[PDB]
Amino acid sequence: ESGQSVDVCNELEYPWKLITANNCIVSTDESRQSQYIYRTFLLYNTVLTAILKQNNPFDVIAENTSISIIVRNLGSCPNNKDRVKCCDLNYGGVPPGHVMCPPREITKKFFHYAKWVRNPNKYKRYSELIARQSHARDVSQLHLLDWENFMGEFSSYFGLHAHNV
DNA sequence: CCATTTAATTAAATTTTTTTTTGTTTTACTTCTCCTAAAGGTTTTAACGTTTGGAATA
Repeated sequence: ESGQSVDVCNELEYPWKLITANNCIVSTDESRQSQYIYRTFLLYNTVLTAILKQNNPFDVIAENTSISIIVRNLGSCPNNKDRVKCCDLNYGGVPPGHVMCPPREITKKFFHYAKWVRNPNKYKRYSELIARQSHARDVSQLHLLDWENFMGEFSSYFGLHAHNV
């Protein structure tokens, strides 16, 4: 009851809603974290594309593309192996090196969440994917910790307040 | 005181006829079955993702 609950998937007018309702799903905190990670890594991909003097392999949503093979291509970042070796990439701006090296399993679960889009109607098959507890509690919570570490260090790297989420 | 007869009538087997019944045949509607179509739900396949061993390394 508390807060603004008027935003419901019954967004028609009294009779027309009485006839049919908007397509909708169940939202829960864990899928919300999945979405946060998703949007933030979309932002990260956009910034890479912007400062890149080469293509951005992390920007292709095709099928045969697999985060596994791309990871195998690029590999763990030197000063932090949990990250990825984006330091060697080619930027039109001066290479910041390690600065652009996100974690590993975070990107894995990001890609698996992304490949959801093929059939959104099977929403639950990936609704929670990134932050799933499939112990695994430690694994996924520390993955969230690593992701938010990347988020904050990026934000500080460009003066962005951590509160802009 | 009355026996005579025949004249009219009936009765009856006989004939012939007409009908009536029986089996025969032909043909048409009549149900009985299927074929056909539609759609739906049930099953079959597939895909991804999960978790787990398999192999090698630090």
